[PDB]
Amino acid sequence: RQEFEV
Amino acid sequence: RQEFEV
Amino acid sequence: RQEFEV
Amino acid sequence: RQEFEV
Amino acid sequence: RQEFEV
Amino acid sequence: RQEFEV
Repeated sequence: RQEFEV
Repeated sequence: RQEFEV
Repeated sequence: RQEFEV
Repeated sequence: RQEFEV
Repeated sequence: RQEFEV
Repeated sequence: RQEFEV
């Protein structure tokens, strides 16, 4: 899965 | 912390 | 995973 | 401390 | 990992 | 102390 976070 | 996974 | 932090 | 991983 | 600090 | 690692 693709994921992004800060 | 920033992170990214494809 | 790619990650960045300060 | 700043860090980066690809 | 790449890192920098003062 | 300043430090750097690649």
